[PDB]
Amino acid sequence: SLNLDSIIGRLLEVQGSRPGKNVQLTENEIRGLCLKSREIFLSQPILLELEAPLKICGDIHGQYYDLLRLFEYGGFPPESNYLFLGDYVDRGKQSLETICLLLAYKIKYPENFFLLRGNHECASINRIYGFYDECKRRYNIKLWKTFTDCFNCLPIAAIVDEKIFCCHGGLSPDLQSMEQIRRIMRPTDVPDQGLLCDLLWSDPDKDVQGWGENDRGVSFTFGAEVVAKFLHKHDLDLICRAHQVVEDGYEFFAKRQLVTLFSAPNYCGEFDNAGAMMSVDETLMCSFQILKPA
Ligand SMILES: CO[C@@H]([C@H](O)CC(=O)[C@@H](C)[C@@H](O)CC[C@@H](C)[C@@H]1O[C@]2(CC[C@@H](C)[C@H](CC[C@H](C)C(C)=O)O2)CC[C@@H]1C)[C@H](OC(=O)C[C@@H](O)/C(C(=O)O)=C(\C)C(=O)O)C(C)C
Ligand SMILES: [Cl-]
Ligand SMILES: [Mn+2]
Ligand SMILES: [Mn+2]
Ligand code: NA
Repeated sequence: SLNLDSIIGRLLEVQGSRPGKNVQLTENEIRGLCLKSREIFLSQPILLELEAPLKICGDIHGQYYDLLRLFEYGGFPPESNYLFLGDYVDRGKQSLETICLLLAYKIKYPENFFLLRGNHECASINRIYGFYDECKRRYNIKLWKTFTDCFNCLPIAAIVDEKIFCCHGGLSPDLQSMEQIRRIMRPTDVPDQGLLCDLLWSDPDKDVQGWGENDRGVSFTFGAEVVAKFLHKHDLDLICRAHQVVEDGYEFFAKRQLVTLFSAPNYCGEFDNAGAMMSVDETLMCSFQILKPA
């Protein structure tokens, strides 16, 4: 019923247009993308087990033309495998185009293209920070709820070749075993506290020893020894996460045991940050492709 290639073609047609040109799919098409992608997300584990090589991207926040640039630089799917770390919607001008292209690629290439849940893939949050408004304006609120129902099924973490632990936010003081992640049932909203919350919301902090209060009003901060201890315990080499705007598009932490990726340059039109995508080669060596600030 869904003609994905037509949908993808229309989404990609605006490459080279005046940045800001909309792609307006039909309501029925977007419903289809939500429903089919939801089924795929539920059919795959909540803790993904992935293989290198792959490209890893952080926050997009509706910067659709920047998403197109990342694909231009990195290779359009399936030329490279992709893992996105969440925060597809809110803040930017073109969340709808952003999420529809991502969902279309998930349906087309479900074993080579992966999306994790960010703290913005949550009705409570995207009600406030732009996506609800974008949906109401360009479609209707019933379609917004369709998006929500899909977001509630996204996986929440990935491990690349048993060595790179990936999530949107960060560690949790409740995370003792990986089985705890695997046990989480879907669909689910993001709770106000606990493991799932923390994976989507926590931040590393150079000035915290152990676990600290998070100025976001949700979850915690964690220090370098929390990272060191976690990697040692679980025989991991790297934590890869997103969630925080960083000036270079990527930023290492805890003697390079953690990296933050943020893929939306000139974030919100308010920052002068680069956006970065991390290229992980066959041996897990990391390099970067970067959208420099304007
Ligand atoms: C100013 O506060 C920070 C951010 O700008 C804004 C945020 O982090 C917000 C998303 C966050 O504070 C909103 C939380 C708020 C909705 C919550 O609201 C409550 C009440 C309403 C309820 C529906 C909600 C449910 C929370 C629960 C976890 C769910 C279901 O999501 O809980 C209570 C607890 C909490 C205050 C700021 O963070 C940054 O600057 C990082 C940057 O990357 C960023 C970002 O949001 O990540 C920016 C610049 C941005 O876009 O604001 C940092 C200095 C602490
Ligand atoms: Cl610490
Ligand atoms: Mn986030
Ligand atoms: Mn974000
Ligand atoms: Na791909």
